[PDB]
Amino acid sequence: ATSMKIIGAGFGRTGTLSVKAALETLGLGPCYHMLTTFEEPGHLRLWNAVSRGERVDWAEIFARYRSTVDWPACDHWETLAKEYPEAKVLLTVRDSERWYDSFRQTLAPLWSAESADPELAEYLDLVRHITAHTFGGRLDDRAHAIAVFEEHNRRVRASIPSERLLVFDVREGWEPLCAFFGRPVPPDTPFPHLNDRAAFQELLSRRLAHRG
Ligand SMILES: Nc1ncnc2c1ncn2[C@@H]1O[C@H](COP(=O)(O)O)[C@@H](OP(=O)(O)O)[C@H]1O
Repeated sequence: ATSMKIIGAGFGRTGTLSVKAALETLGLGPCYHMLTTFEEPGHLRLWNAVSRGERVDWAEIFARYRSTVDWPACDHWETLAKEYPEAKVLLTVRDSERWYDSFRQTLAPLWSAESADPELAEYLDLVRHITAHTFGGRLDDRAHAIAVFEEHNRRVRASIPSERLLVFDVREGWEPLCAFFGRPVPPDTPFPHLNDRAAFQELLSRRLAHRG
C-alpha cells in the first residue's frame, strides 16, 4: 500500500520544492506540493472544502502520496499528524527576514491578485483562505507576517513529540535529512536548489490554456 510517511509543516519559501525533489530521490515520494494541486483534478476544490471545515477524507487527497510539503497541507500539520500517527513531521525553516522577502516577492503578489480568469478562481479562493486564517488577512505587514511564520514554527515544535519531528534548513544539505530517516546519502549529488518561481508560472499558463 501507499502510506503517508512525512508530513511537511514548513511554510512555502523554505525550500519545499527542493525537499520534494530530495524526498522523491530517497524513495519517500510521491511528495505532494503546492504545484501538485494544479496537476491533480479536483484537488483545489477538495482543499477549499477542507478550508471551509467540511468533513473531507484525507485519502481523497493523499492516497497516492508518501509525503507532503508546502501549502496548503502545512497549515493542517496538527490534524494530519493525528490522522497519520506513524508519519514523521518535517519542519523546514529559514531566517525570518529573508523568508519574508522571498514570500513577499514571489507568493504575495499571486495571492493578492484579482483575476478575471475563471480557471484561477478555485486557486485564488484557496490562497485567500490561507491569507485569512493563517495571516489574519494581511500579507504586506512585514513584522506581522514574520510573527506568523515564527509562531507557526514554534507551535509545531511545541506540539509534536521531539522524536517525531525534524527541524531542517535546506542549507544543511542531505546529511541531517538522510540521518533522520535512516537512509543513505546519495553520493556525489548536490542537494536540490529549486527556486520555485518559474515552474508555477508555467502551471498557471497551462491551466489558463487548458493544457494537459
Ligand atoms: N538548497 C537550497 N539552499 C538554499 N535555498 C534554497 C535551496 N532550495 C531552495 N531554496 C530557496 O527556497 C525558496 C523556495 O522555497 P519553496 O519551494 O518552499 O517555495 C527559494 O528562495 P528564494 O525566493 O530566495 O530564491 C529558493 O532559492
